[PDB]
Amino acid sequence: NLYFQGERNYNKWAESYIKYNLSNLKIEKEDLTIYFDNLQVSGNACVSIRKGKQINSFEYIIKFEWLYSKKKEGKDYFGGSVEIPDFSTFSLEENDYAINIERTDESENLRFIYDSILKKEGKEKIKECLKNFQEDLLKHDKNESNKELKIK
Amino acid sequence: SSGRENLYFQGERNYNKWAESYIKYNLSNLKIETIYFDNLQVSGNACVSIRKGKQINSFEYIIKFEWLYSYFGGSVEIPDFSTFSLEENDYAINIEDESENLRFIYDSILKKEGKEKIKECLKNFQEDLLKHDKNESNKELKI
Repeated sequence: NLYFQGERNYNKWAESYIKYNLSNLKIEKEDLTIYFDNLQVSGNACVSIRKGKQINSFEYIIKFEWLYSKKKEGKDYFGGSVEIPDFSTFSLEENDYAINIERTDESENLRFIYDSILKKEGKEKIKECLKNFQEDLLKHDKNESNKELKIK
Repeated sequence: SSGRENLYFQGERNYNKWAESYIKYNLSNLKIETIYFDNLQVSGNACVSIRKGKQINSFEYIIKFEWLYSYFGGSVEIPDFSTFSLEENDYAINIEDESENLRFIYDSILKKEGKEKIKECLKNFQEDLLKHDKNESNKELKI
């Protein structure tokens, strides 16, 4: 009945958005670039219209990997995993969701990268990357409205 | 029915003038060669909407006219020219006259060839309605 009442499922769009944004996110330092790959995005996204207003609900687990380039030396390395277990309408509003970052091994190089860049700035930049999700979801929803009711 | 449709629905476009003019113009210009058609009355409604991502149409018409051979020959009615009539072109046409002249022509021409020609004339009505509505939208795209 929700579909007949105008709710639309945007899981494919949301998966694509989250993948695109994080796979293009680069954290640029003096001698290092942090980047991301291998994005699993699992969950749901939908919007309906109630009395002229968009009502949205989304929730995602985003699990991916982080890597780094020794910028001045032209070598890329695997770093570890990143898990955002609860990226949702509720957790986005307060921008307070967890980002759990792990290192692939116990080496000194990765500890330095994690401590110096990832644990604070890296998390900050990931959140900045994702912060417009709800606004972009709503714009996507508007074009679905166009597709169904305005395009001949 | 949904909040989405209530906000964004662009309305039920009415094409009464276009539909009446199309039926009238096409039937008035139809000859069987000589049998002609005159005195056209076209009564009804036609509409096109965009819903569910597609053009949706409906129409419902009575069409009345007279036929002449050249002399007044009589009258014709198409009682129900409607939305799904042109899928199979299997709507009724009533053709009506007591002389032997009018009888033979009715039996030898109007009954089969007359009705086939009338139906052929009108068979593209729905397709042409949809194309008219599309070009009515197109009108706004280069302005």
